Amino acid sequence: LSKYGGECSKKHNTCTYRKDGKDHIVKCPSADNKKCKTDRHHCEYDDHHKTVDCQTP
Ligand SMILES: [Cl-]
Ligand SMILES: [Cl-]
Ligand SMILES: [Cl-]
Repeated sequence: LSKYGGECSKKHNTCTYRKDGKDHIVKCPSADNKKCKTDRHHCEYDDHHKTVDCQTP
């Protein structure tokens, strides 16, 4: 896919996702409906849209 999944940190508002055999930590958005609101929630980096979302559906 273009989507690379991981889990978010509520304290840090980060997403740690897996891509190319490595883990990568990116800030989540600060937007209300994309930030990490629930610790360890699934999150995704989408390298098609060039976006992060820490409230994936
Ligand atoms: Cl790694
Ligand atoms: Cl390496
Ligand atoms: Cl949430």
